[PDB]
Amino acid sequence: HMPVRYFIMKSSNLRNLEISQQKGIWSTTPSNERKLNRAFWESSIVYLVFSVQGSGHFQGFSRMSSEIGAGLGGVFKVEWIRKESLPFQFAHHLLNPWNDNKKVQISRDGQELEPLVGEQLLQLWERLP
Repeated sequence: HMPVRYFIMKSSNLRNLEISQQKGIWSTTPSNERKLNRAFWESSIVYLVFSVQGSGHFQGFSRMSSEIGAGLGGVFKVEWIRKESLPFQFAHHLLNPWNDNKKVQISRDGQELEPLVGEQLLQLWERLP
């Protein structure tokens, strides 16, 4: 099995993203829930890169740290690694071959990143003050 897997998480608003960064939880659509549960069980690390739609930024990335279970439906534990915002221009050069070689910023919720492209994306956060 792949040791590390990378997924794009897309949020509709900044408010819920910042609550996630404080509380260490998230939830996604039921379309993604079984894909993510199996990546959690099969891989050593599941990385989740977050972006609010229409924000022009990635608002950080986390590790998936529990399975997915109204009433906080589908909530699961996340461990935030970097919370700083990364502008899209810094990642313009990264295309995802698993999504027709479109830019990683162009992504529906739950899109998986090819692992070598994912790691280049996470390393971009070392370029931030």
